[PDB]
Amino acid sequence: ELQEKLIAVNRVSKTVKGGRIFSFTALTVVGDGNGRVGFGYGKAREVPAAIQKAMEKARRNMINVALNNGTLQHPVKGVHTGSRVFMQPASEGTGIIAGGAMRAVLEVAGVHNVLAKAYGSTNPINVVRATIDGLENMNSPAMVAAKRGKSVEEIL
RNA sequence: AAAUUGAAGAGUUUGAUCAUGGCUCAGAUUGAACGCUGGCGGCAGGCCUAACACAUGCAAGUCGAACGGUAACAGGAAGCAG
Ligand SMILES: [Mg+2]
Repeated sequence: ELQEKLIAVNRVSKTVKGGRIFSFTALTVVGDGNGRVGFGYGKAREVPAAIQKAMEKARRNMINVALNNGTLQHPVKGVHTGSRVFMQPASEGTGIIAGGAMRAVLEVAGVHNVLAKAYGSTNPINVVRATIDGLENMNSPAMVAAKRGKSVEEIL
């Protein structure tokens, strides 16, 4: 029912004639726990405002994910520029074995049993982007059946 | 019947950013040592260095059913003296 959680809040600076201008960026992630997950990156002069902006962004532009019984559909890799991510379905009771950002994104998405690792850069925004991309691309057996022109029973 | 149920990151370069890239940390372990402290038990372990030098005691004897035998001991026998 739209569970949301803020991964990282980071202070960034701009320089002007006067001096430095600080502002805050908030990376949040929302999801319905049934497949839908979406991340948002808001910027404002103060943290709460930034978070609100991020939340609105995340709530819009969500994406559907094919989940098989609260777990992944197959082992999937994902990249986004520096962040290359691996995530593998695991037996019921394994829990989310996943990094920071990754854990958040998976949890809001609704995966209950995963084995993840973040290779490459572990920059939260890029890592979240990578995970969402991987989750999105991951197809289900009904999808493969549709593509190949067979029944799901012939493929298994 | 069961005996692979298995994979987490963080700090640190920049006014800020992403990347590269090192350093550091979170875990487990030990024939450990040192500091402070210290009640009991169970089960293990205990010269990693000088294969350096070694006082002293012990760590390989046994068989008389292989053999001459009796140093003893322990006993009887024969000779005896009270
Ligand atoms: Mg030695």
